[PDB]
Amino acid sequence: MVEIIPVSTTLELRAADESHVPALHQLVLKNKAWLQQSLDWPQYVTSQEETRKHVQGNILLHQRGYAKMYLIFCQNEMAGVLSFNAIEPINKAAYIGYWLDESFQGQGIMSQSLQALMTHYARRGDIRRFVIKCRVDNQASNAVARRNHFTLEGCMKQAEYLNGDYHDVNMYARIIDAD
Amino acid sequence: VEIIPVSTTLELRAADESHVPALHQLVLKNKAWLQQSLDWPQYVTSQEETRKHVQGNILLHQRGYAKMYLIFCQNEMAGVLSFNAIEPINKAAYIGYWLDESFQGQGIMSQSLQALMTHYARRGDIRRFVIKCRVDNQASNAVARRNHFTLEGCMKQAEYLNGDYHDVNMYARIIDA
Ligand SMILES: CC(C)(COP(=O)(O)OP(=O)(O)OC[C@H]1O[C@@H](n2cnc3c(N)ncnc32)[C@H](O)[C@@H]1OP(=O)(O)O)[C@@H](O)C(=O)NCCC(=O)NCCS
Ligand SMILES: CC(C)(COP(=O)(O)OP(=O)(O)OC[C@H]1O[C@@H](n2cnc3c(N)ncnc32)[C@H](O)[C@@H]1OP(=O)(O)O)[C@@H](O)C(=O)NCCC(=O)NCCS
Repeated sequence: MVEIIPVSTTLELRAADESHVPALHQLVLKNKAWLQQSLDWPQYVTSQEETRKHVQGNILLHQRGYAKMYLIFCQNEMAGVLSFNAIEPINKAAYIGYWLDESFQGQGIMSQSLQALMTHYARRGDIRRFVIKCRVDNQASNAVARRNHFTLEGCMKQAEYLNGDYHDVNMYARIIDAD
Repeated sequence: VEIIPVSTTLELRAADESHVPALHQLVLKNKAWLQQSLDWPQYVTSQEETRKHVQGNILLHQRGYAKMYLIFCQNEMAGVLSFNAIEPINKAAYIGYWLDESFQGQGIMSQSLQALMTHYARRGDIRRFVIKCRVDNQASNAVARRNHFTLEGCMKQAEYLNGDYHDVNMYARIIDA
């Protein structure tokens, strides 16, 4: 049941579906070592079948409006993932998560995809409050937030376990009302 | 059966199927009151629907993904203290609570909260306790300050309630045993 959110001449967001699993799994394996530097989970990655269960879970949430999982394709090549880890329908708030294949960084691809996604959901009107939580020492992530006009709202002490230590987490938000 | 002691007159009991009739009654009795601060009370309907929700929370509770405890005062069900959600890897949980309106003003929530947090910190599986609460919910913000939570931030228009969006304070306390 295909769903695309245009981003640019070379970029688009496609709702995750079963056919994306093999390529997404490979993409995770390919970037596993570098992602483990910023994220805890790449570690537990094992088989394509387990990755499938996870996507399958997100697809149900995506369909019920309780989360979203989009894959970023650059020139028809899978380049990364942009998601709402959770949506709070009544508060019209959503928490954002993302990562890019390492050789796709530095081209404003995440910023553009993010800008397109947020715009899409604010115009639909079902999400107006967008949140990014990211480790205080995640430089690239904090830069995405700033560049995309999120307001720092606070800092959560030792909120995130990563590589043997609990790290502080900046909390950013941006409110968009398509009046 | 799980009980966390609090005082000679107070204890916390993990919610179970047997509590459903009385919990459903307490919720009906306090609906109007709770709607002043909470959005969920007005979707309340039948005892069956309540049993549905408790069965699901009991599974989360057993799996360690949330906890639902009932506060008993001299053997009378007086409110709920729960971890709305736990992030096992981060050893962090989000706190939710409410008291029947007539049990306010006796430190019942503070005492229960204190025992609960100390219990989990001794277990070692939760070290970070979080309280999200509306900037204008005086009673809740008092619970967080009274119990030594530190204000970490203020979330703009994070909660929709009674026709308005409200800024929400985020408090946290880290306890290592
Ligand atoms: C976080 C992450 C997605 C950011 O990647 P990114 O490529 O830096 O992000 P953007 O797409 O916004 O690109 C910004 C960069 O591209 C440049 N750029 C080029 N064209 C651009 C455009 N059209 N618009 C905006 N920036 C543009 C900017 O100058 C900037 O360059 P610089 O960082 O070299 O100064 C990436 O580092 C990654 O996947 N990290 C690992 C996983 C992780 O940390 N995820 C987040 C956990 S909270
Ligand atoms: C939030 C709520 C649980 C707070 O109730 P509470 O009774 O005020 O909480 P506490 O247990 O901390 O009791 C503190 C009060 O009892 C008093 N008290 C008496 N003995 C006490 C004791 N031994 N220890 C601590 N406080 C004591 C305090 O002085 C204080 O009185 P005050 O309100 O006049 O200042 C209650 O108002 C409620 O259920 N609200 C509606 C639902 C809601 O807001 N939930 C939270 C959503 S974030």
